[PDB]
Amino acid sequence: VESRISDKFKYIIAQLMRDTESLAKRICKDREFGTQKYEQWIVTVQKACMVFQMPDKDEESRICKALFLYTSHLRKYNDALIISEHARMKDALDYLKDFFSNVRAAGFDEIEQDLTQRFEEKLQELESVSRDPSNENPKLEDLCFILQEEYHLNPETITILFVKTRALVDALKNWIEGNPKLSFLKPGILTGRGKASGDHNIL
Amino acid sequence: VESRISDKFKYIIAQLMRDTESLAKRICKREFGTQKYEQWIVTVQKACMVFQMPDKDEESRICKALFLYTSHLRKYNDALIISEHARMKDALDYLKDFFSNVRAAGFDEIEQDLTQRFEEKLQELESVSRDPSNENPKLEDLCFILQEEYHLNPETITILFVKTRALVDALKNWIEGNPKLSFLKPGILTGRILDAFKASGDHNIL
RNA sequence: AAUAUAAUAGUGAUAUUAUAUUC
RNA sequence: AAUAUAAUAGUGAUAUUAUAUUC
Ligand SMILES: *O[C@H]1[C@@H](O)[C@H](n2cnc3c(=O)[nH]c(N)nc32)O[C@@H]1COP(=O)(O)OP(=O)(O)OP(=O)(O)O
Ligand SMILES: *O[C@H]1[C@@H](O)[C@H](n2cnc3c(=O)[nH]c(N)nc32)O[C@@H]1COP(=O)(O)OP(=O)(O)OP(=O)(O)O
Ligand SMILES: [Mg+2]
Repeated sequence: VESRISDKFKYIIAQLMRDTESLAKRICKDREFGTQKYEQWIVTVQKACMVFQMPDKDEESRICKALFLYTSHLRKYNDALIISEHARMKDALDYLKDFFSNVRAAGFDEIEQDLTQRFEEKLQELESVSRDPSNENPKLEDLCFILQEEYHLNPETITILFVKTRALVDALKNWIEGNPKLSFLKPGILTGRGKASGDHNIL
Repeated sequence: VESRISDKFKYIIAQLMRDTESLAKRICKREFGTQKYEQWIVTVQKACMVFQMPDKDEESRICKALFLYTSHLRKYNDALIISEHARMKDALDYLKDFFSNVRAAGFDEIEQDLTQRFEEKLQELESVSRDPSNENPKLEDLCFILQEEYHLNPETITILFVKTRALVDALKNWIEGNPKLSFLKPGILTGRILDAFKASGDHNIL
């Protein structure tokens, strides 16, 4: 199949990656978005920020915490880009929302509050952009076609759906029951433990 | 002995107290450095725990807020009492200890601002603390008694009873930090030592 | 803590991440 | 968790804080 033709989501979130790496661009004294290359880069950067040293140790702690947080948010945004490449944009948005929910649960950090604030500024525009039926990815459409045809021919069909990541497991889990056309499907989840006659039609 | 002269420290701390009180009085509708104020601020703190709103998260933030404000108010009060029974440096060290422990636990939006408001009066407070004219007459008289009694008898085992642990640490630091009391080697006895407190031991006063 | 697989970077020993398993 | 003492409001049972102790 074909990749989705236009990213509004990535267009605006590349601005949050840019603004976050601009914030990082304030404190630093010193590649494509949505790829594994950027993940490797941001991980190596995160490991590079830990070894930076100053005579004042507390200031050092402040800016190191800052850099760690910035690179972390960057990583999560990247993850969102990928997730929405392989799934709905609602799933990526909800990934980020889960992320910031956890962050809010952690405690109030000046940096975290800032970043979450700048994210919340773009939230309306974002949810505006994934509620539209126009933006549904070609891959999920084709998958929907396959499932529809196969279950039309054989309603008793048992399916098993393999995906690379657990995030995508949750993503398609929600995508199936969030899809009116797929209503004949009774999804189920199979993953690992770590950090026909029944009614589950698809696993 | 008479109570202290004029307290600039108490004036500053009082202003901070009524400012914090203004922060707390924004939401809801007897002097400073007294036990009465302590009972009052306790009952008030308990009254803020009954505060209820249809919105539970905003309620959470508000009750947390009032808890923080009442807490800092309490600590201010205690600091005033300590300054009354001891050096001003002891009170400022008490407050510094408190705010340090507050910093270590992580900063809420509000605690950061309270710490910020304390920080600006910190320089003036210390400026008052380093002022010799402001010294406590109680400690004057105590120092006098110790001086006389140890002058007449160079070997004297003293035991000094005080009300609170804060005064124990305060008077320990006061004895260790007084040039006139240099003949003293203080020691501490509190609740949850004695063999070194003898006449042949390392401790003259306990 | 160890192990396997996959993608990515590197000529490669490797490295990062993802996934799974074991002790 | 219980017990004692002190200060404090209440006429008082009590209550708050402080101090100390015990299981
Ligand atoms: O260095 C490791 C290791 O010493 C110890 N550890 C944790 N789980 C195991 C295990 O299954 N087998 C062995 N031999 N050793 C183990 O913990 C250290 C690291 O702690 P982690 O934070 O990685 O462990 P945690 O439980 O938080 O994560 P995970 O085990 O689920 O992946
Ligand atoms: O309700 C109390 C009680 O059940 C239990 N507890 C704590 N200390 C004791 C004790 O010495 N003897 C008995 N019988 N029971 C005890 O803990 C509950 C309350 O916990 P706390 O936070 O008050 O106890 P903590 O250790 O944190 O403080 P402290 O009393 O030792 O100073
Ligand atoms: Mg005292």
